Amino acid sequence: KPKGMTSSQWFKIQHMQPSPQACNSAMKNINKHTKRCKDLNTFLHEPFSSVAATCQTPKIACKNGDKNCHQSHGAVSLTMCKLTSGKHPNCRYKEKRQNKSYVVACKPPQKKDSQQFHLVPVHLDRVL
Ligand SMILES: Nc1ncnc2c1ncn2[C@@H]1O[C@H](COP(=O)(O)O)[C@@H](O)[C@H]1O
Repeated sequence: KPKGMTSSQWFKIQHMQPSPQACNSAMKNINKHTKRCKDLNTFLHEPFSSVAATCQTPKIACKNGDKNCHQSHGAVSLTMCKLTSGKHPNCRYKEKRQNKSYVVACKPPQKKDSQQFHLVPVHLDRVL
């Protein structure tokens, strides 16, 4: 993740998009912090409080075996942004808008986090 960023702010910047936006504009806020074009990225069309609430679901196993994953109560509007062409930072994307559930790994916020929910998302483990 970018150096100096809190885990949940990187999560916010990569997966929080309540107001849907075109992939090719939105992906620039991600790739300005990366060295190569991100190949696949999912934007969740929900505010941060409702993903924070997902962290209050029962603990489930993440893909990597951790036990801090949480599934959403239901499906939400979301956009997948798959890379198709370009050399970084001129990344070009094709979009796919679906309605699906998701799974997030959560932990307590850090001291610098502006929204102190008792558990915040820090990675998107799945799109079911
Ligand atoms: N099950 C999945 N299906 C599709 N994309 C996924 C899945 N799990 C993770 N990703 C992608 O991996 C990234 C996870 O971000 P992070 O949790 O910050 O490492 C997201 O940008 C998603 O696009």
